[PDB]
Amino acid sequence: RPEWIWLALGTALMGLGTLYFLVKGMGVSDPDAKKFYAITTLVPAIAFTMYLSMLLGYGLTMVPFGGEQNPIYWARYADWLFTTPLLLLDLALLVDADQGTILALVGADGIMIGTGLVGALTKVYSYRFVWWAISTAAMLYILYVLFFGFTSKAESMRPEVASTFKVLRNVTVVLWSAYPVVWLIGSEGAGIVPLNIETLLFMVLDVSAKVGFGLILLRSRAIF
Ligand SMILES: CCCCCCCC(=O)Nc1c(I)c(C(=O)O)c(I)c(C(=O)O)c1I
Ligand SMILES: CCCCCCCC(=O)Nc1c(I)c(C(=O)O)c(I)c(C(=O)O)c1I
Ligand SMILES: *C/C=C(C)/C=C/C=C(C)/C=C/C1=C(C)CCCC1(C)C
Ligand SMILES: CCCCCCCCCCCCCCCC
Ligand SMILES: CCCCCCCCCCCC
Ligand SMILES: CCCCCCCCCCCC
Ligand SMILES: CCCCCCCCCCCC
Ligand SMILES: CCCCCCCCCCCC
Ligand SMILES: CCCCCCCCCC
Ligand SMILES: CCCCCCCCCC
Ligand SMILES: CCCCCCCCCC
Ligand SMILES: CCCCCCCCC
Ligand SMILES: CCCCCCCCC
Ligand SMILES: CCCCCCC
Ligand SMILES: CCCCCCC
Repeated sequence: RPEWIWLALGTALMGLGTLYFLVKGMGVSDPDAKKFYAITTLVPAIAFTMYLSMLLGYGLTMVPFGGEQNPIYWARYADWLFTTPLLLLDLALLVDADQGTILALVGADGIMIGTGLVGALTKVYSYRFVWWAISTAAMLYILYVLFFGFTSKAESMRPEVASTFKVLRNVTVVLWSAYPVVWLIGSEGAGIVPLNIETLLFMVLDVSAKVGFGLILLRSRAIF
């Protein structure tokens, strides 16, 4: 498993991210700031667990398609199922989205992760991409709401909140956009990019989307 090295680096980075966020979060009195610490510390914690699992050889299965037996890390989806809605929740609390909007985003997010997982396990090569397409559409719905809906909500907040939302929004659009592409070209889809490089890419994306995101949010005045 040549990809072990990037599973190890991702473990170490998620672990350090979590530790740092926990230490800083434990020293914070502001009640608002605390909620953001709690949600955000959980994100790399969950990622650390799943990265550790995969490093130790769990959450990997073989799926036949295209006449080969292909290795699929399904533990990624167990991670993303819980971490992606928590990141959305961070953004929704920053802009005070309402409840129905939160429910719509969390549900689209569930569809995105669940259909992606189904696509990753599908044995008929062609139908894999049907699932991929549905998952991507759910994703684009989320991105639309974040870009159009949340930006409008953020503009009723003080500028320092609006500014922080924008940076986090822009990070999110750019980082989340790349995931369906990686999947399409990697070992789950077209099989062009081998598993090791793909594991590197998902590791860079995961650390950036979780620890990078967290560092921006948790160091800003916006959460106090
Ligand atoms: C791989 C992730 C790359 C995406 C970069 C996101 C940070 C950002 O929004 N930068 C930025 C900032 I900070 C700022 C800023 O300084 O507030 C602004 I204004 C803008 C803009 O709209 O031009 C931008 I773009
Ligand atoms: C990808 C990880 C690297 C990001 C490190 C900078 C994070 C940051 O919040 N910077 C920052 C600055 I510089 C500044 C600044 O201009 O000093 C401010 I004000 C805020 C804020 O409170 O909104 C923030 I958040
Ligand atoms: C920490 C992880 C983050 C922010 C992960 C985000 C992951 C996605 C946006 C994944 C999206 C996918 C698609 C849109 C289609 C193909 C399947 C996925 C699950 C890779
Ligand atoms: C008539 C208003 C609805 C228009 C629907 C747009 C559908 C396609 C959007 C998919 C892409 C959203 C990208 C988000 C920008 C970051
Ligand atoms: C109180 C705010 C700081 C973070 C709270 C902990 C949230 C759960 C993460 C525990 C990981 C070990
Ligand atoms: C008013 C809120 C409606 C929620 C819409 C969920 C959209 C699901 C994504 C479509 C993927 C096929
Ligand atoms: C294929 C992706 C569908 C995106 C459709 C956007 C729905 C409008 C919601 C309004 C929120 C700003
Ligand atoms: C079989 C090993 C050689 C192929 C290397 C493919 C790397 C493509 C990376 C594209 C990055 C997005
Ligand atoms: C063969 C070398 C094994 C080392 C494993 C270390 C991974 C943990 C992250 C620091
Ligand atoms: C600070 C890190 C807390 C997470 C430890 C949980 C380990 C679960 C093993 C799968
Ligand atoms: C496909 C790799 C995407 C590259 C962006 C990584 C930069 C992270 C800084 C927050
Ligand atoms: C001890 C700080 C850990 C943060 C990891 C940095 C990742 C930057 C993208
Ligand atoms: C969410 C609706 C599922 C439609 C899937 C069609 C299956 C084709 C293989
Ligand atoms: C070890 C470097 C981390 C800086 C945070 C304050 C100790
Ligand atoms: C990835 C860009 C970080 C900018 C932080 C400024 C608040």
